[PDB]
Amino acid sequence: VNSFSGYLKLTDNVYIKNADIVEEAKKVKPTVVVNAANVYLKHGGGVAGALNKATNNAMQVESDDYIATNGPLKVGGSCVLSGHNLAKHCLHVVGPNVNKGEDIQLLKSAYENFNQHEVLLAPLLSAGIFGADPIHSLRVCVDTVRTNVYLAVFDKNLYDKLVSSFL
Ligand SMILES: Fc1ccc2c(c1)[nH]c1ncnc(N[C@@H]3CCOC3)c12
Ligand SMILES: [Cl-]
Repeated sequence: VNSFSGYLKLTDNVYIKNADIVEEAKKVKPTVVVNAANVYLKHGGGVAGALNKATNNAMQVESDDYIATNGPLKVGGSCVLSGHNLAKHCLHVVGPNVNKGEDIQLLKSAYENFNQHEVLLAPLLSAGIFGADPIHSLRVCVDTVRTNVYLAVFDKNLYDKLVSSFL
């Protein structure tokens, strides 16, 4: 039993809700919140901009030190950093950005990072400003993630479309 409330169950391990991931993280304080990161951990907009803003820029400060030490992530890769006031940990995961020409096949690799954590609160990778089809992202999530994932979808119209079209 966990504290996630109001989710629709899609499969044995995948759950979905129309919610603002920032507000969901602040309420649940999950062990892991997933950020829709880029390789530079520059949290300017989309989910990343919103999560970072909610940490009063502490996420960005920590991220800049991480990059200065380690260099950029790989597309499809991830790193674990602090969750600040939102979660115990933040798993920064880089899905391919279609608006940069990146291979959509890398979306499966990106979701594989979730399997290193038993339970996660997450957005749909590569959705929103990353330019991929969210219906496809949900399909890859369900077919790749085996651990327990709670998906927060900000847009109500999109949430209803994802549920109604789910096979
Ligand atoms: F300021 C922002 C900007 C983007 C998001 C945000 C707050 N909170 C989010 N929570 C979950 N998923 C998100 N990204 C996808 C976009 C379409 O539906 C889901 C966002
Ligand atoms: Cl977005």
